[PDB]
Amino acid sequence: NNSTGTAALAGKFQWGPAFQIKQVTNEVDLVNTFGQPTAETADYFMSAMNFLQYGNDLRVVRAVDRDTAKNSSPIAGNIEYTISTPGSNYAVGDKITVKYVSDDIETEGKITEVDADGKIKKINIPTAKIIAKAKEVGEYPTLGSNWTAEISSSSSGLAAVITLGKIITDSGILLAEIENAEAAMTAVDFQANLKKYGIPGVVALYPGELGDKIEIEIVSKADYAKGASALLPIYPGGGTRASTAKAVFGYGPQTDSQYAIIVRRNDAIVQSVVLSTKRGGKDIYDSNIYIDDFFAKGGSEYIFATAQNWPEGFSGILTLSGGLSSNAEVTAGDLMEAWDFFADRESVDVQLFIAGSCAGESLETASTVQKHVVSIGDVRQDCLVLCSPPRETVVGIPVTRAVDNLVNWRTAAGSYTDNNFNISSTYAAIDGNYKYQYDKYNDVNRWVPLAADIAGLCARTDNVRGQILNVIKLAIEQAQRDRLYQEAINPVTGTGGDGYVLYGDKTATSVPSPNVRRLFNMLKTNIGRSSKYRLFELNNAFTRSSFRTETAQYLQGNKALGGIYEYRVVCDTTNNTPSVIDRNEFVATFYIQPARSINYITLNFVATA
Repeated sequence: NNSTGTAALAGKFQWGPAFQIKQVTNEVDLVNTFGQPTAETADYFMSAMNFLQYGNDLRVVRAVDRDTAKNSSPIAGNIEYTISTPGSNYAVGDKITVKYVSDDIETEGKITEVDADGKIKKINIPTAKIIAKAKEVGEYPTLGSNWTAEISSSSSGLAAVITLGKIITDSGILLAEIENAEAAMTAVDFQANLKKYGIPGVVALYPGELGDKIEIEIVSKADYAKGASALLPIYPGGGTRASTAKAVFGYGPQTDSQYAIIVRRNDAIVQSVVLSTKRGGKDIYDSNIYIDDFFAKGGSEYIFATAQNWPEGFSGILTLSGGLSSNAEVTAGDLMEAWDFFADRESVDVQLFIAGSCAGESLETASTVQKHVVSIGDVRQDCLVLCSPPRETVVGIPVTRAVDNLVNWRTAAGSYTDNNFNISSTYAAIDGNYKYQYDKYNDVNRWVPLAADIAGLCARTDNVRGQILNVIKLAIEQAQRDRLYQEAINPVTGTGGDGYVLYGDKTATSVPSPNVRRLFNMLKTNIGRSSKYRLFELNNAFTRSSFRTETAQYLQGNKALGGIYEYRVVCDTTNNTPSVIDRNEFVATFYIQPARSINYITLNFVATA
């Protein structure tokens, strides 16, 4: 696609998917998905955004702390409680009252499940009023001490003891990959509370406080006819609110195990569907509308649910809260776990690597992450890991100190002996100051890693250096320049106004000094893909031809278009075995010369056992 400028980016975002290679094409399409730049997200949003300016496709992976990220959920408003002593002879809508020091706060609680003897099995206390009072007096969500719960005075029956804990702030669920999808939705601990507080397993799809804005409305085939009158209750807050189901749906809930779901964010009816808790069941189109499956297959952009422990005939308003994406503390490693999603050509065809995106992070991590990212392109050698310097080193100080710093860092030397970037890959392109952009979102001028940009600037020019788009200032703008070149660092210089790329790129190594790389990288990548063909047929002398003819046609095309010159089909093609009667499997070895360079480079790719 000009050689398939597929970028690759991993970093912290305001919105999941977490640890998923979700692809992104638009700006307004990444905002939709990982959206606004927080002061902890900025350099990654930008990283993407100001790349999609030269960008076709970008593959991203959100780094979440797996230990403390949270998807908003319906659990996360309720209130700890343990039926210390089941009464006897109680019944079901016997009301419960929560007092603050012999003073009534909430009086709409109510026993909700007894057995044959009236033994209290389950209750439901609304927390709207109490968390209020509690916030109001420093006892949030601690609670416990002066907080007490008594029964109606009285229900038919006696003997009971309900004991109040704290306001649950742990949503109790985190969705990352889909291999684990509903397996987290079906964890004893999670599924436990879905029973305890008598609600369905419906959670926000992506870790993040942004999920708190979602509000599911559920109506069953039961309260659907009364769809207008039916006064849906609101969990866990409390109070009720006239249903809307029949006033939004034509095709109503069919079987008794089908439910109307209406998802809202900001009063907006973001999604409207009807699903069933019984496997097999379909709509009038034989579309499997069994909950677990529906969502199991990109069914919904917003939420995720599970038929498990879904209360029968449940109808009500679910209030998602406790949602919590924490970039707060995403450890450096938590980033490397993410990046790893790209470290195998078997799996993801990604041409470029946006890495400087960590420029801002803890100096340490600034270095050690990138350093590692290089060690992914290295071991795979189908890419370009392009990388940029740490803000510390380049933005604040004047150029005098500036360069000293950069060179120390590229070796060890002075201050950055420890957090050095002292590596040397022909795939390593480092990145040479740091850009000063404007942030249309927060509406502020901001420093961002320049690497993110040049990478898109590659998806462009040739296959995968011409002024950059939205810069408004660069950290720096002859001896040093020559020094930076040779160092194989990409500089930006400003002359007479307007800054331009000094040199074409790469942190090159043992190869001739020579754009030339992209030609070769592209050819090698394309040649290997043709390997699928090998499985198709057997290997013979003829197979030498055919494969040879196919690749040759590709190579010749490159020459005709221009890009490769002096390509001799005769002795620039493949024969794995030595020229002899004997032969072996074919490896594609080619000697190709980029148009502007009087040198032929030998590349060998092998398809063999």
